[PDB]
Amino acid sequence: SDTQEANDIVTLANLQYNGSTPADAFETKVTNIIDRLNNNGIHINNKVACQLIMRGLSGEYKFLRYTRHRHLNMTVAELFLDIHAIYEEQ
Amino acid sequence: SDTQEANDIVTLANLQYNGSTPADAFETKVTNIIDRLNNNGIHINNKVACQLIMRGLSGEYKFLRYTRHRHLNMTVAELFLDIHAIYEEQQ
Repeated sequence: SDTQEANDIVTLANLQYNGSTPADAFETKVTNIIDRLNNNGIHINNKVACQLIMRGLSGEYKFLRYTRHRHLNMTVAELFLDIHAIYEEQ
Repeated sequence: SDTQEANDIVTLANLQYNGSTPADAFETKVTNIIDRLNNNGIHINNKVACQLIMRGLSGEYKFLRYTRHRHLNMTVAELFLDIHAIYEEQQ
């Protein structure tokens, strides 16, 4: 709609995942936001994307934010493989 | 700073102004965020910028979000002139 970008930016900047939602849904939710913002000329590269996903990653997913440092050049895909790996083990 | 963009995006997406802070400070705060994001290759145009400023605009400033509709092509500068106008009169 007229208000889509500002709604994606606010969703992205206030993400909260602890493993209640399926990882499948949480992934395509975040991936779609990054495509929509990118096609609207708001470029959120893998670094800043991953920073925002890992913020408000909580519960048994918290620890991904501490390793994340040794993980520079980490893609969103790579970060979700981890979120998936953790989810399947619950 | 390695973490600047994600910090500006989170600040911008959670703005709250009711007229406690001087408009001067609230303006340069928001303007700086949009420059810093733009110099980091993240362009927030006037439309999306104004939408995010007007969200969490509250108190005697709320009403700017209801008019804002008839105000298409509205710049951030234009929106702050209003915030300033209201602030000088609260004082």
